[PDB]
Amino acid sequence: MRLSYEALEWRTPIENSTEPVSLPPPPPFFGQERAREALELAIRGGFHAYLVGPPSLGKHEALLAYLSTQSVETPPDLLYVPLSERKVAVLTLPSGQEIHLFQRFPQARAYEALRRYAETGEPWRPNLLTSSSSGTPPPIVYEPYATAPRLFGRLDYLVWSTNVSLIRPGAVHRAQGGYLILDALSLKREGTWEAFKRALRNGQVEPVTEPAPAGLEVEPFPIQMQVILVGTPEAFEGLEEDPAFSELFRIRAEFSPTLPASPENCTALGGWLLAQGFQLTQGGLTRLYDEARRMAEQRDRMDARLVEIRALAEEAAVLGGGLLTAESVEQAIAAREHRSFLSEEEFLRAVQEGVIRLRTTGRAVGEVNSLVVVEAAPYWGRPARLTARAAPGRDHLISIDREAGLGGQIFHKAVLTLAGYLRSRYIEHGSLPVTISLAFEQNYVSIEGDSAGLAELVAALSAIGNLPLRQDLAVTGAVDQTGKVLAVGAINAKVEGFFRVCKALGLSGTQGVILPEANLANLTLRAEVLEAVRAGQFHIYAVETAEQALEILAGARMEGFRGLQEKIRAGLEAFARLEEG
Amino acid sequence: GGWLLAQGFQLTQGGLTRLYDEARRMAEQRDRMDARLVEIRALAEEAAVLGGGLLTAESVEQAIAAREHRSFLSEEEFLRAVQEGVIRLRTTGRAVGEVNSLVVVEAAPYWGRPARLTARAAPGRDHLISIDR
Amino acid sequence: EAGLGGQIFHKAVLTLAGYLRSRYIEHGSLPVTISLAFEQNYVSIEGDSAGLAELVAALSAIGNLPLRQDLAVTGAVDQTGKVLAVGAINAKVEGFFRVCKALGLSGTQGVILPEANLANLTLRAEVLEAVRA
Amino acid sequence: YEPYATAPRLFGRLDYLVWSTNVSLIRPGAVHRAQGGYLILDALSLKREGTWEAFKRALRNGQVEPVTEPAPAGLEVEPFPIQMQVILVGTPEAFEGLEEDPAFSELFRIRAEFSPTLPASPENCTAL
Ligand SMILES: *[B]([O])([O])[C]([C][C]([C])[C])[N]C(=O)[C]([C][C]([C])[C])[N]C(=O)[C]([C][C]([C])[C])[N]C(=O)O[C]C1=[C][C]=[C][C]=[C]1
Ligand SMILES: *[B]([O])([O])[C]([C][C]([C])[C])[N]C(=O)[C]([C][C]([C])[C])[N]C(=O)[C]([C][C]([C])[C])[N]C(=O)O[C]C1=[C][C]=[C][C]=[C]1
Repeated sequence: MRLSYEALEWRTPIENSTEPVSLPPPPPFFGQERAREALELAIRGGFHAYLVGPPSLGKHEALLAYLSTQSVETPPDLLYVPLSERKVAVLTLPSGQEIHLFQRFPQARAYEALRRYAETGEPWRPNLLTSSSSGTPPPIVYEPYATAPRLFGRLDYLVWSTNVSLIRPGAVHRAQGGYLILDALSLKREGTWEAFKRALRNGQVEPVTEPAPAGLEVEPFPIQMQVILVGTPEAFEGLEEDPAFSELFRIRAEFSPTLPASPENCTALGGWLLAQGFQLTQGGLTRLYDEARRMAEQRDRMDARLVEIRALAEEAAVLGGGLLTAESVEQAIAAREHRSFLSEEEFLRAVQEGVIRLRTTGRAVGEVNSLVVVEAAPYWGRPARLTARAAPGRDHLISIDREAGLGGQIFHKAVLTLAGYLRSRYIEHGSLPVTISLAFEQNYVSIEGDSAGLAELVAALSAIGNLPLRQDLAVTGAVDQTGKVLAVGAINAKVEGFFRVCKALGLSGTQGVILPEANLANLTLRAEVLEAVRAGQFHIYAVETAEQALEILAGARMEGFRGLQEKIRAGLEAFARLEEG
Repeated sequence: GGWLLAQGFQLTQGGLTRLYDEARRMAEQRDRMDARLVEIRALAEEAAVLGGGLLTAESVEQAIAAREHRSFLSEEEFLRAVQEGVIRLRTTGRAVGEVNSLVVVEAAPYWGRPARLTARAAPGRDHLISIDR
Repeated sequence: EAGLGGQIFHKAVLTLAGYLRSRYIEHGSLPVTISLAFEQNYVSIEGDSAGLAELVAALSAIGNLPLRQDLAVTGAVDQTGKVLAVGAINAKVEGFFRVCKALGLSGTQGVILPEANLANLTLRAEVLEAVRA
Repeated sequence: YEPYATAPRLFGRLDYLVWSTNVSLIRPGAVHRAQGGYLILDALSLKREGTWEAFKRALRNGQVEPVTEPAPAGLEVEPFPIQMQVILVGTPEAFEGLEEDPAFSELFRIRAEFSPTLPASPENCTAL
């Protein structure tokens, strides 16, 4: 099918573009149902939990604002008192009562043991770590740098003695009765994971010393706190492998990477941006909300990384003189593309130069513009010339790039899948009477993935049938063994990448891309491409099957003979007779 | 039951039975029951919260479904993709040389999924090709 | 085969075989084994810029066709036998010119190269003069 | 412009006057010298000197800690809000080590890339 400009347009209509936006701030966790509820369970329950999600989602700021709304019992007076002249204990009192100093501190049993100094002339002070007014909002402590001294506190040395009073508190102490938030990465990096389990599992909390001369034994004590860990899916694996982890950290609070694209979340993003201090106009909200849809390559979802959105917004603001407008956002996007365009501008020059040989008009046998992406941020796409050559052979399909060690495993798997199709689909001669060689003509680099399977197979079929294919249409799609075409990824980059090549060489009017029907909802194409489609200057075909892609390329149908199919048969028969006479 | 009570739980007969059955379930054994007292306790502490301090059949069934919810993101993404046609699967009809096999994905908690499997045959010299291998 | 060629070198060799096999089909499969060597090389060689020299050499061995040894060759080839741009062109050309000048110029010496690399020719004066002469 | 990115050179240092210390024994670091203005560093150097994480903590969290020796009593010194624009300089390759760190792109949003070559024009001959 042909996809009309109307089918392609996915942007949000804008009305009153300059109007200021006025909106109240969404609560912490909007569009994050699962993570909110996990976190709620963990709070009502006293459980430790972990916050997991990809980078730049704003997991931290949401957690902190969410904890600021919590309320609980004002935190006890918290302290170290001596038991010996070499020993110290952690104690809790009911609050504020330690401005004091039987006696009326009966909770402090042992400190006996300040008991008989002048039965000798045998010639100290109880220390406070924390105290406080209210359990609203609770202690929330966020130590992003998880070193031992920062977690467990420290012992300093006053010349060379020490006593309770020289003991400095650590995050763990500051968080008693409340929250300690840590980064998964940091505990890993700082090799503090085991020592921190011992603090949770066994009450073990040891202030750091220097490599002498006399230390202080300090007893375990019961730990009062809820700890939340934050990091990525990947940040966690190192941890999970430790059966202790799941035991200690029962509640997973997972963020989704994407949100439904709904009015409520557009509206929510609007208030969220306003609370952040932006001066936002309706046009500036719509473009940003659409870029979020675009960032997720999902017409119906919107990318959930609030921090990425904010960062782009801060760029648009500068370009709009402090005002966040539809134009300033469209310009801050185009400037980011400009800032990273050097490699592409070199490619286009080379192509224009004939240094990279590409065709974008005309026809040729056994050649096709496939589409690749180059694997560094921001993942530009480009056409890559693909050739297929056929000769009398013993059912051999040669992937040249694989054989030379450039193809990856998935690339290899696609090549095998297509050979499964060819061998099985054409059987009159018994085994296939041809050797077919496939190359990505100017490639010097590893290529990996299955998204060139459709280009490979039409190229094969063209070489077998001697069938000239349109070079003004590029191809992307995976295939299965039955020759159905399967969805692939990075589609916007692929299409926009052939459009740049065509525009650099000068548009014919007939250029386009063929792609899987399966990827219709991923098309969130940039304006210039959409306009060109609206103008009849560029075209998008979507298919379900390899043979559909072939009929568009060879400008003919598989049957209604004079079809393509009888010519493919006639090619195979000829290759069969050459293989035995 | 007595072990849970000594631990301080307020346990009802329905809350014992569901937990004892989850233990059977955890061991994938109708006739055996998983012996990890600590796992059982940890689940029970979740059910208790959901039952307001009381450990009931419902609170256990709900504390189980919530654990599945807390780890369902990857599955909810898979189902969306399948519904979308992004993963091509068939669940009605017939076809030659195709079958829904079943796999599990190897991270806790080990969700299972169907995975489309195709077999193609041609005139050949006794060759069976495992493409994934 | 002896482990001196790199991956891109190998890829060029395969590309040219793709061309040969496909371009000459009367006999079915190609009725020849063709061996190619870089006669005094002891070291890794890598890149596709010898594909054009390799293929004319193949064609000469097949046809028994004597080739001019006063012209050197550089260029890559694709499967259709088109010649493709390569790199370090000034060094290549000026390098055959030194060899020829050291052995004493015939008057007829030169280099064949891809048309695609015309804009890369920024040849040193002595080479330009010799062309002028 | 601190081309040698060691901790003491970035964050400054604490010296010890016999064995005590106090505010007045605290020496400034590049980061302090650059407040309100520009700090230029080499990508390679932060890599080489293993100072990348400590420098993120200075930007991300205000964390700026003057170096001590392996005792006996230190000084706690609070974070403070950082006033500066930092520019990093290096090669395409010098950056990859860094980019792999999702923190990098977050902290260092604006890529300023030089082209390797210029058009050959009269204006650039004249400019040269
Ligand atoms: B498809 O699955 O999307 C597709 C199939 C290919 C075209 C046969 N694969 C890709 O586009 C992959 C993308 C993925 C690995 C990020 N691209 C590559 O493997 C590319 C291919 C070349 C032709 C650009 N290889 C690559 O990125 O690796 C080497 C390299 C990376 C960055 C810069 C320079 C070289
Ligand atoms: B059967 O023996 O149970 C079965 C046979 C398979 C389907 C042919 N094997 C599995 O289900 C194994 C389970 C075991 C290794 C834990 N699963 C896998 O090997 C899976 C298979 C895919 C299709 C899900 N591979 C896998 O888990 O590895 C990669 C990976 C793991 C986790 C997340 C993402 C990728």
